[PDB]
Amino acid sequence: SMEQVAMELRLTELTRLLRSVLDQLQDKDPARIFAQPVSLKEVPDYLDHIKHPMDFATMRKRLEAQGYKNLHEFEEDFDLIIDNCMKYNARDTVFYRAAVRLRDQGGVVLRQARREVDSIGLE
Ligand SMILES: CN1C(=O)CCc2cc(N)ccc21
Repeated sequence: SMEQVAMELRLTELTRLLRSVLDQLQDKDPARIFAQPVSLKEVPDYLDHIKHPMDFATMRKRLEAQGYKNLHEFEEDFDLIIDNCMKYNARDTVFYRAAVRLRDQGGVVLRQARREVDSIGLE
């Protein structure tokens, strides 16, 4: 149907915008601390602490499969990256502090992204 194609175009456009957002957020992690999943080989107790791991590579996989239906779902995953890190690591660590900086700087990006998603009407 034509309506289905139109919806898929909207999702494709949302995916394009989120790809831009993802690139901007990842730039606020210059250390690449959040680039990949935490290694369960190197950190074997991680899943005892963190029930829903997340990282930028995993987000990118879901994004390219057009697996984010709206901005809220995307933000949920970004918040997992930050929140997981701030629980597993103590305040006085390079990991926790990287998460705080990513949260603070990323908030600016996500604030305007919400306006753009609403404005263009991608949901
Ligand atoms: C994000 N993160 C942690 O939360 C602590 C465990 C860890 C190890 C390595 N190698 C990179 C990142 C992390």
